[PDB]
This record gives sequence, C-alpha cells and structure tokens, in this order.
Amino acid sequence: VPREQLARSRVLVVGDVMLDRYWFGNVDRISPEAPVPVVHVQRQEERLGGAANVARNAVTLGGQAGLLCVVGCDEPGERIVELLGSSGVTPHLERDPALPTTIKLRVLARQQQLLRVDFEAMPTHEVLLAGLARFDVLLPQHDVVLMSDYAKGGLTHVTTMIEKARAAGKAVLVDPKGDDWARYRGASLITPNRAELREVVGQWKSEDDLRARVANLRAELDIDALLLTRSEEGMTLFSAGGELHAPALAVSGAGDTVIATVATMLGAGVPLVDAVVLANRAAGIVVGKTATVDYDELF
Amino acid sequence: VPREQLARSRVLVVGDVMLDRYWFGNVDRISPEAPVPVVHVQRQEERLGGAANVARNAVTLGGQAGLLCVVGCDEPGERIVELLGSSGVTPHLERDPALPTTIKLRVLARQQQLLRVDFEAMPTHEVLLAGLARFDVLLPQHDVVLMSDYAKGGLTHVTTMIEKARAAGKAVLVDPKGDDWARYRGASLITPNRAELREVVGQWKSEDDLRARVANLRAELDIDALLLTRSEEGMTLFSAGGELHAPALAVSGAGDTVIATVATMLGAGVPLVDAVVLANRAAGIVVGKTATVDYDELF
Ligand SMILES: COc1cccc(OC)c1-c1cnnc(NCc2nc3cc(OCC(=O)O)ccc3s2)n1
Ligand SMILES: COc1cccc(OC)c1-c1cnnc(NCc2nc3cc(OCC(=O)O)ccc3s2)n1
Ligand SMILES: [K+]
Ligand SMILES: [K+]
Repeated sequence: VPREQLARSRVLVVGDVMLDRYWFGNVDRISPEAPVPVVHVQRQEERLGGAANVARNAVTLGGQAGLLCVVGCDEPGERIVELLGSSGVTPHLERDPALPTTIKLRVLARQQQLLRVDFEAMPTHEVLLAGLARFDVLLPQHDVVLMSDYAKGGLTHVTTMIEKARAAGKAVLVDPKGDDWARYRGASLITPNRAELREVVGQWKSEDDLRARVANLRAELDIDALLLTRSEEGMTLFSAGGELHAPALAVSGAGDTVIATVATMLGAGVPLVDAVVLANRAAGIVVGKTATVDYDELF
Repeated sequence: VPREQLARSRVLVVGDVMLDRYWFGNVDRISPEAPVPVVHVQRQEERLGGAANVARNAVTLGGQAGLLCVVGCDEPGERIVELLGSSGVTPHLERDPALPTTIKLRVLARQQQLLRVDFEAMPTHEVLLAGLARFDVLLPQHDVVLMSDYAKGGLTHVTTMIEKARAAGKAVLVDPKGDDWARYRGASLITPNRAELREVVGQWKSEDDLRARVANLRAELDIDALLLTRSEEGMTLFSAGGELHAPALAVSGAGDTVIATVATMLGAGVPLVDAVVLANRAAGIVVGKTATVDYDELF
C-alpha cells in the first residue's frame, strides 16, 4: 500500500479516553498511622490509554485519525491534550467541568504493584448529547468510524452513532466491552477476543460449533462481520461470504493495534480480508516491543 | 492578653513545609494486572502540614506569622501558596524547580488506610543558602523564630540560623525531629514529647532522674530550657531557675499548637511560664476538635 494512498485514510475514533499513569517508589518503612507500607515515589511515567491509544496507532501507519471523546477540566485533561498534539491525532474533545478525566494510576515498588487507583465518572447527559452533535459534523469528514468502548460512559449513544454512520455508507468498527452487545447493533465489524466472546455466546466445542454460534449472533445484531482474535491461534474473520484465518508470526495494547490497522486500511480503500491480514503482521510486531507499528515495518 | 498586644506579635516560622492529602475511595474489585485492590477514588481532602500548620496556629490566636521554607515548581507548590494566602500567613518560600513539594498522600477506603504515598527530596545546596540569606533579611522583622523540623532538608543550616537569632536577642524555639539534637545547639527552648526525649536521653525512673537527665542535656547543648509534653500527665518546663508543671484539661496537631502558642506569646511580650500555661489550655482544646484555637476560646 502506497504511503500516499493511506495518507488520505481518515479514521474517526470515538469512545472512552484515559491516561495510564505509573508511580515507581521505594518502600522501606511502615506508616505510623496504619499497618500499611509507605511508598516514597521516585519517578512517574504516563501514556495515552483507551480510545487515545487506538487513535495513536492509525497515525503511525501513515494515516490520519480523529478522537471524539470526553475529558474533564483538570490536570490529566490538559495532559491528554498535550499527549494528543504530540502524536498526530486530531483532538475533538468535549469538556465536562464536573467530570474527572479517566486515569488508571498504578503504584509500584520493587517491580511489583501495591495498589491501583482509578478516577472516573459518568459524563452528564448534556455533555453526551453535545458530543453526539459533534459526531454529526465529524462523520462526513471521515472514511471509517471506530468505536472504542471501555465502559466509562462515552459510548452511551453508540447505537445511534452506528446507524448514522451506516446510513452514510461509512464502516463502523467496534472494540467491545462487556456482555451486552445489543448496543452494537448494526455495526460493520466487531472485534472481541476468545474470553470476550464467551460471556456473550458461552463456551463451545468445535470450529463448527463456534462457527454457527457466531453466525446467529451476527444475525440477531445486524452485525455484518466478527473478527475473533485468538492469541496463539491467530485471528478468524467471520464474514457471511466466508471465513479467513491468519496465524501468528513472532503483548499489551495489541488489541488496540489490530482494530486500528483494520480501520486505517479500510479508509485507504483496501479490501477487508487484506486489511485483516495486515492486522496480523501489525499484531506480530507490537508483541515484540505499549507500541505503535510504523509504515516502514509493516511492509 | 489584649488582642492588640499580641496583634503585633511577629513569629518567623522556619522549616519543612508540606501538604497532607487524602484520597477516599471504593474498593469493589481486584486488578486484572496484579493481586491488588482497585480504589475508585470518590473525593479528596487536603490541609497544610509541617511548618505550615505551625504557622497557621500563630495567626488564629491573633498574632502574625511568617513562613520561610522550600517548595517546588509544581501543583502542590501552587496549592500551599493558595492555602497560605487564605490562612493569614505571610509566605517566604524558596522555589526549587528540581524539588518535588513534600506531600503525604493517604489512600483510604471503608474508613481504613490502604497505603501511604510520599513525595519528597533534599533541597539543593544552592537553594538552602538562598533561604539562609532570606533569614538574614527576615530576622529583624520578627520577635521570635520557630524552628519546625521534619527531617526533609529545610533545617540543614539550623545551627547557623539559631546563633544568628540569639545574637540579635531573639528567642529560638525548636520543634525537634530525630535523635541528633547537636544541631539545635544554642536554642532558647526545645519541645519534645516523652517518646522523642528518650531516644536522645534514654529511659528514666523518677522525676529526679528525668530532672538531672534533662539538666545535663541542656548544659551540653547551650539550650536554656526544655518543654517536655507528657500527654495525660501534662507539660513540664525545665528552666534553670526552676520547673513548672501544667496538667491537662479535657489529639493530632496538638504539638504544633503548643509550640505555636508559646512562640506567639513570647513575641507579644508575655513571660515564659505564662506562655507555657496558655499553651496547656490551647492544648486542651484542639484535642476536643487538625484544629486552630481562636482568640475567643483561649481567654
Ligand atoms: C496479543 O497477541 C498474542 C499474545 C500472546 C501470544 C501470541 O502469539 C505468540 C500473540 C500473537 C502475536 N501475533 N499474532 C497473533 N495472532 C493474532 C492475534 N491475537 C491477538 C490477541 C489479542 O488479545 C488477546 C487477549 O485480549 O487476551 C490482541 C491482538 C491479537 S492479534 N497472536
Ligand atoms: C495531645 O494531648 C493529649 C493526648 C492524649 C491525651 C491527653 O490528655 C487527656 C492529651 C492532652 C490534652 N490536653 N493537655 C495535655 N497536656 C499537655 C500536653 N501534652 C501533649 C502531648 C502532645 O503530643 C503527644 C505525642 O507527641 O505523642 C502534644 C501536645 C500536648 S499538650 N494533654
Ligand atoms: K508491547
Ligand atoms: K484535633
């Protein structure tokens, strides 16, 4: 794929944005107030998480990406904005002064976690409808929409967003979250892993059992295709015209990398099966480094 | 004491400033990455700590207070500045862009601590000498100096500061920290508790044993008086002209309250024994509420 063909590939990433933050410290003593460790923090690292990382991958492959999401009026909010600007992602953020920007803080010492700390809230109804209005404006400016769900509240109106995108002839990719997929109704492609697929469809016993177990799930959800990631076993694309398997070639943030690759490819006008094939090579690489596959490495 | 007599009582608080911060959250699940709790934080509280709280008490009694200390060029730095301005304390901060502002973060859930997190560093030699220069300028503008030690690095040059203050006929009060008190040499009054006194002087068996155990410690440190706080047993002022005991009348931040009261009183020109007496009443109150005794309650 010419780097100028996918240069005009426009992907609109929509969903839950967050900041993955880490504190590394030393624990030498116990607190005088409680029977708990004391962590003298020596350094802090951070990277874009959630939908933000998904959008990060579309750019490094040579394409363009936009991020429709909600942040708060706080420090991590400012930080995401800065981190977005320095990664090539066009930001389309709604600000909720009452919302804390989603952040997952890990506290570590001796290369071991002691605690995880979350900051998160449900966006106000007012804010969500504002974003939905932005989606209307942003839709025509893009070739494919990517729904990155993390159950934080950003994809409350995903069903509506999907039906608007499909009505404009734009593909809708969904990175799932949870056991309720009724909201993903009408989506072009949905990309769960083996664990994620179960809780919706249950456990199975043969690729012929899994085969039909996927067929009806696609049939009752107006979902045209399902891309099942299987780690060691590779991927399987269940498209109603057939199936396509792709083995590995060699771990974190790989799910973000595969759906971003498929999205940016489709936007570049490359066929689905080819897009899925490329998503496998991109997958085989980021597991060898979070990471973002460049244009030079993929081809 | 007329509220206009102590209105012109000027206390220069010097030492380690910090921010006491608290996170209250809910813990419902275990992290997918580690066998550690996940704390969804719902609210945050904070108050001035260290030397800052000591300076806070001098103002609420009607007097004036100044704070010579070191903060960093960060968020908690800004926060202390704001918290100082809204408490009546004249700030005299040195900024160290390489230093993290000292903060003690408690994470809690279900009214129970899970972890404490510290941010702290040693001030650069350059910064410490800058502050010492400020002390020279600030000394004449005050009636009494208060050394609030927390072993964070702010009182590296305390011995010099003490000998300069005493040379100008200004009292020097010391709130101790640790087993090395050789640095407090030349101080007017030093205010440890029973636990703090031991590690320097060891354990004792009779007020006559403790009596002489204090006498020599005062004699080898050019320290004129020691105010021993004994909780339930009250206080004892060991001044070489005699002793003075003051029983309780009825818990946290009480040590800050007693030494602040003594300091602000001496600055108002009230005698030592009277100042110590008043420090007992101030003590008997804050244990009934951190807290700051007002002028209306003390008298
Ligand atoms: C995250 O991927 C792996 C993880 C473990 C072992 C692996 O194979 C040696 C892989 C791997 C490496 N390269 N290709 C493949 N095959 C296709 C893929 N399987 C997965 C599975 C993924 O997530 C697994 C999960 O969510 O548990 C994410 C991306 C891919 S891409 N799998
Ligand atoms: C912090 O004070 C108390 C703590 C526990 C019981 C108490 O008596 C009922 C007291 C208390 C209350 N009111 N007056 C007094 N007596 C004089 C004082 N003892 C202490 C002891 C202090 O700290 C004790 C420590 O550091 O462990 C701080 C201030 C005073 S003031 N003690
Ligand atoms: K990686
Ligand atoms: K109190």
